[PDB]
Amino acid sequence: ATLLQLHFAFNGPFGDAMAEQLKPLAESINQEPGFLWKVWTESEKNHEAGGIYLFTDEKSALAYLEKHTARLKNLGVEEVVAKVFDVNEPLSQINQ
Amino acid sequence: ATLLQLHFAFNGPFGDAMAEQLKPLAESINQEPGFLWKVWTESEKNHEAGGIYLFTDEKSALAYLEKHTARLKNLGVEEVVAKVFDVNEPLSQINQ
Repeated sequence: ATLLQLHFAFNGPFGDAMAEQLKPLAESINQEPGFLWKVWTESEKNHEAGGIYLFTDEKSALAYLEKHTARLKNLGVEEVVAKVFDVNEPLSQINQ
Repeated sequence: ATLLQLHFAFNGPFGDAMAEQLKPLAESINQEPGFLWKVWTESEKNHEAGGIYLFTDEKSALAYLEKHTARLKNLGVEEVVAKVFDVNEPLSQINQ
């Protein structure tokens, strides 16, 4: 599997306000091909947000990354910090 | 719930070789205070490795980060790129 980790400068909303505002966005991610799950990350303290995504394959993950990076611009995000990694299943299974 | 995202330059082992080698390490992590789960990440083509961790609280996450970043020096890992984030539960539940 492929893990996508992303974060970026963000000035809010955070917490329950973020959940309410970005609910539609979250639901749309579920319709993405190859998508398995996502953990939403946020740090009001450091003014940043992002997410950890698990995709079935790298191609699916890269396609989403490019698209989401474009979309993020509509929220005022000019730079996205992201890394694409392979997941080590054996080790991950032990720690889950 | 606090999420820890870490990665760093790495020269190996990778894949099953990594799974066999670090298996003992994965078992000890399960014993760490406040530990919930970890996803092992790796990229042989980019010569990098790391992990995504979930801890019950920030102090537990920060305690482990301090301990782990120090231990990694033994594997030759001089520097580590780390980020500590809060998790948005509502949105994360939608995407799982």
